[PDB]
Amino acid sequence: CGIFAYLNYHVPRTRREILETLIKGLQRLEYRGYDSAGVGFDGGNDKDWEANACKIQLIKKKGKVKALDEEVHKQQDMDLDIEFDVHLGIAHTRWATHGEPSPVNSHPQRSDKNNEFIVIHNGIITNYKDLKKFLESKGYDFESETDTETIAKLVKYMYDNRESQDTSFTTLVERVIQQLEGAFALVFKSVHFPGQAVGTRRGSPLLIGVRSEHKLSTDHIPILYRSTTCLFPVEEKAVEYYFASDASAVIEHTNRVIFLEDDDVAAVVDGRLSIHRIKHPGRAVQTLQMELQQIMKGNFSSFMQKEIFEQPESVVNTMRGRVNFDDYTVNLGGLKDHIKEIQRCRRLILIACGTSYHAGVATRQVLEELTELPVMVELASDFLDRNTPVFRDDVCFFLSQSGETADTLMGLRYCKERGALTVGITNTVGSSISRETDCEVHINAGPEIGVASTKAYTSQFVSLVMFALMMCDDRISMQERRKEIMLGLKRLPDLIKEVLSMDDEIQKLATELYHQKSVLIMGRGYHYATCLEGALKIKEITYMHSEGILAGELKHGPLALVDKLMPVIMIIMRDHTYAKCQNALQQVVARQGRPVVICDKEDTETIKNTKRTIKVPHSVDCLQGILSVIPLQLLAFHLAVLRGYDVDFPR
Amino acid sequence: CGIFAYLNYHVPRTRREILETLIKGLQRLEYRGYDSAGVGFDGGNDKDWEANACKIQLIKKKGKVKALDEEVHKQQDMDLDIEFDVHLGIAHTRWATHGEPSPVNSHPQRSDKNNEFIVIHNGIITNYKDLKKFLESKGYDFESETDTETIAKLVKYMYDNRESQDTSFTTLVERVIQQLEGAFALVFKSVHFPGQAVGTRRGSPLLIGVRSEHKLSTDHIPILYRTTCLFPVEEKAVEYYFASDASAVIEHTNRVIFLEDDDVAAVVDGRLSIHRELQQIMKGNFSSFMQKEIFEQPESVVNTMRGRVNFDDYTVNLGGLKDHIKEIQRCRRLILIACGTSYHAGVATRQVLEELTELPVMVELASDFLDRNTPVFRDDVCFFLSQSGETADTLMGLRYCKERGALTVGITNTVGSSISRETDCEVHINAGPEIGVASTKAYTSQFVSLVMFALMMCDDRISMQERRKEIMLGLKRLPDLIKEVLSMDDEIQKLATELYHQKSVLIMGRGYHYATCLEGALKIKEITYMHSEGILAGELKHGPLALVDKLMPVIMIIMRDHTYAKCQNALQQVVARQGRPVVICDKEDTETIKNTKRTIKVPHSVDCLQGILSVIPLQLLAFHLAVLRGYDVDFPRNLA
Ligand SMILES: O=C[C@H](O)[C@@H](O)[C@H](O)[C@H](O)COP(=O)(O)O
Ligand SMILES: O=C[C@H](O)[C@@H](O)[C@H](O)[C@H](O)COP(=O)(O)O
Ligand SMILES: N[C@@H](CCC(=O)O)C(=O)O
Repeated sequence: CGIFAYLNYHVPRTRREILETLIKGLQRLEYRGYDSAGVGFDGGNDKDWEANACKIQLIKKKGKVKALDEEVHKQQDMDLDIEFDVHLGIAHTRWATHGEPSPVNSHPQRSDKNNEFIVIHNGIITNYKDLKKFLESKGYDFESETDTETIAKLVKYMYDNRESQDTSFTTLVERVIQQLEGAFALVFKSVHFPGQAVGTRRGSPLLIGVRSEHKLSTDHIPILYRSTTCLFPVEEKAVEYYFASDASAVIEHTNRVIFLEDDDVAAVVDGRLSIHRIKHPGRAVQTLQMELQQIMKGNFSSFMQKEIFEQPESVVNTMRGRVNFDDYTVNLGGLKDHIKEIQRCRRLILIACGTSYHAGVATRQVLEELTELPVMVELASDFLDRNTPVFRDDVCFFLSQSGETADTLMGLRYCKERGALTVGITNTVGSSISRETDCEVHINAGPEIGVASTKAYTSQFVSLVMFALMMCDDRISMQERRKEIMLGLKRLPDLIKEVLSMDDEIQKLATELYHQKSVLIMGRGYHYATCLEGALKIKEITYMHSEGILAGELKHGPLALVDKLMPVIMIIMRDHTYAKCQNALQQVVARQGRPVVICDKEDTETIKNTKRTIKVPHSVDCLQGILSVIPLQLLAFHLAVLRGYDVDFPR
Repeated sequence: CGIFAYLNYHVPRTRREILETLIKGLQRLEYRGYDSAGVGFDGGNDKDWEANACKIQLIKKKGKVKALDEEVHKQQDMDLDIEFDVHLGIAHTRWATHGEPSPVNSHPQRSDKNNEFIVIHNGIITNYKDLKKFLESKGYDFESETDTETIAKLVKYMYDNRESQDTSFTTLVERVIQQLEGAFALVFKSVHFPGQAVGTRRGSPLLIGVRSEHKLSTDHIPILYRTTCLFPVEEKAVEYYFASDASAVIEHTNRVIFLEDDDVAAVVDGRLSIHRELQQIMKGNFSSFMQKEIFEQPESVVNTMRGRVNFDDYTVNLGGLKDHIKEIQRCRRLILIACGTSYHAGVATRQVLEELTELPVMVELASDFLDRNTPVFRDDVCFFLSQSGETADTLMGLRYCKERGALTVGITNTVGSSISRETDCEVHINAGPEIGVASTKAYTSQFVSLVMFALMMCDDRISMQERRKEIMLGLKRLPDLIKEVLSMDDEIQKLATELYHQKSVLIMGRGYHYATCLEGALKIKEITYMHSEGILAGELKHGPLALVDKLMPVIMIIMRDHTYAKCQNALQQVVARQGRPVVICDKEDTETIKNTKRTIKVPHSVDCLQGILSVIPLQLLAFHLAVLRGYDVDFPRNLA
């Protein structure tokens, strides 16, 4: 599920430097999870580089990139010092789908025993059964039980049955994808097209990074259907191309990338990058604000720990350039060309999955208060099962850190067909949801490498609060309320630091629950979402049965679980539901429940009457959710560590 | 909470027949509160009834009503052989949501150590904090920490400062209620006013039953302001029954008078003035009410459709809506507000409501609906699902929506309930009294009722005629299919013996069966006390699935509808995690049955009705798990 190819055109690189670059790339893709990896590069030890462009070498292995890196440098009859003026190396980390992990099932997949064509693939070819039967009937021997091998054997079939002896590499791949069905991200290499690469995608991300000390011919690559029309360095030839399924494998070399779209066929021929279609439109060369530092653990022992403790910083990034604390105004540039239409709509629909859905639940109330519109928060999978009524005056938000979640994306396309105005709240540039929405409000929390959503939840939280502030910027009666909320956002990053400084108090609680199998997290109002999110975090990370219960529903059944044995965590803040939360607390205690209470620092009443209490600082009622969810993020983290679990391991 | 009093006027009863009538009344009301109980009756041991009304007796004991019935028939200082020609006895069972269920906090609450004024109360006083300081400054002590003792200590303050030496008992009560805030339903007794009973209400049920072999004076008692009262014409033989519910009175008589807010009933000299079927409540042959009500669903479902669904011509007529259905159709959004199982009923019918009405359908938990101050508009139709018609949050949501001009519809199982009265129109689900503590037949009747409403909202759409026929045919066949599900009772019990020792179980479903897995998880929480949780199958891949291993029990629902393939994927994910789940599926689903060891095979019905059949196995499962764990399915812990 990880792609990375490095094409150095007239930028001399030794075989070692090339291989180190490929390994270095896959290391940026490990966090996605994998079971095997491999590389493809020109073999041969001829001192001259061009004479070796007819001998493709493969080194694949079931295991981790480290073991692959060892297998690379641990080779004989492979001189690592040969200098290549032009070379294309491809690398891939595999997530086994068809065929058990193994060296032969690993990528790159080859077209024959001489490696005339090789390909790396992310996705699934649904119709690989029919295609395999055909190529077998035409005389092609398959060695692996993967769907990918179909792609390698097929491009050779097009090459073997080509009309002219000089048909373009692009043409062959075009004829390949036309027969493929499903989702894929592909990178091809062939001895018959030395130094050339061809990338194409359908339902799977694929981008191309570029670097050159010389001026490039354009920043908008025009499309070519079946010169001035392709990207290249102007006065010289030196250039470096980086194909990748994830920007994290590219950002250390360059931040100029091109995001391919479905059925695009990008080709590098003679060092010049062109983009071909079948069927003026074009693909932009854009600058990413991402930095290598943002995807490194740093001094933290895990990504989960880093992304939790850097939340004072990611909250600020989410507000940067949008909230003016000098005159207390909000401006989301992403909506400038749609805000006037959004304010004439009659309903907000928030559609997401998992923790992204919790972000909607966490901001529904304030959205209702400031927009005065109906606000429906839907789970994308259910939203689709029911064929929910959607109308042309609906504003449908789509919350997705990745921007690729299937159900959320399908919900987007469902709402577009019904004429609704779609808004994306993503954390991934170039993602499907950011592209297909009419407009977006990028979360701007930096990449999330951890398996669970920590800083993404809080940055989504803030993003919707800011939108809510935009929707009432013209209402006199709400000026004070907006000022209150914005002072809270001004003070929020320092309050997050204050909560993180209670990490010791959370560890003592993780020790209290170390042996427990269940825990009930109770809350209501602004902290309903805190229950659901904390309970999901503890489920996902700790593997214990944590459940979020709406405090107002205890009397209707769930209160029967409370006794002297069941652990309970209650959230009680100083908002308008304080009196009702005290009642729930009295119901729990009356049934021999001894709960842990997450309450306000100055809530002296509950602190003296409750043994263990996490005392978070006070914020505005519609922002407390961020501060009260953090102790639950840490609790899940510390419980997992206590139990010997790897928090960064995606179980 | 429950209220019951027995006032026999010129009907000689012994002290045992009265005490056995107070306990017999609390047993009829025990399902509203079984944390503590008490009885208030005249003490003393004289050779008549004209010298025992100066010293009242209180027997209050912790626990259910059974713990009180024994504290009465054991005291070595009480002769249960005295004859009373006139007597008044008040009883009460309490739901101690706060503090301890101790005897002192139990009712009746007294006004002093000599039991001058005793009172029974149902509700909350939203200002006892201020009244407690006003009473403590005049020389009154306080023995308990309940908001109900303030009612006894205050009625005495109005008696120690009365103007004339002949002020009526009603006058003393009218001055009290004027100083009380909130809701309350009171029934007073004293020594100063022997045999006199005063009953008032304000936001709480309170009726008065009347039995007498003599013709009563009138059938419409007139209200009085500060041929007038109800009494037997010929002689003076009459029996009154103050009660907070009609179940404690049907056993003796069916002639009641439903009081109203601020009414102040008063029985003076056996004269009642106002100021300003038994089989349905019997277990029959079942060991518990819950089991009866589950096996009764074939009948309750029919009763819900009776006189409303014509299968010969495929007609659906809900008489309760005949004066609003045309205005309901011009509306532009549906909102379902309820709590707990009633909320699940909305989740279980949301999809079909969206399908047949083509309107937005929003389902809200009343408690959260209020916390957020949800936007509501004049063209909204707000449904309030409430078996009892008295749930506080659902009722407050009703008054909230009314203030904003929405059209309100009640879906209740109780005639005369608050929600029934305050809504513009109602649809009584007519499922019969639900005595079990968990809602079983009420859920499936609310289910059917909303489906019938959906069928009305599309009766003029040509494109939906066939879809309507499909559903109504399913409703015709539903009672027999419910019976088929109940024939698997023994098969469900065996699976329960495999899970009763487990601490958790995940119930997974999607689409029409999201509600099923939510309702099932609640039932297993409520009566078995296992940590059961409902998980939307489509959400497994987003975190919760990490909780599944070969040890975590899992129940899945895989029915034959448009989500079958997706449900198969969720099942394949569970297995990959070494899960060994119990799958509720269709009988013809041979694929699922072959590849899954444990399967509960329910018959196929219409996709929008399958939820009724898929929840019943989970109802029965909760029952058996509770029995296996040694619990009483009736009277679970920590609530009522
Ligand atoms: O801990 C939460 C997980 O990260 C997961 O629940 C996530 O929130 C969903 O899978 C939605 O994914 P997107 O936000 O990328 O759409
Ligand atoms: O099994 C659960 C109970 O039945 C409970 O969830 C009940 O539904 C609510 O206490 C309100 O229900 P009503 O409002 O209909 O009384
Ligand atoms: N379906 C291919 C590729 C899967 C992937 O890595 O995305 C395989 O299992 O080999």
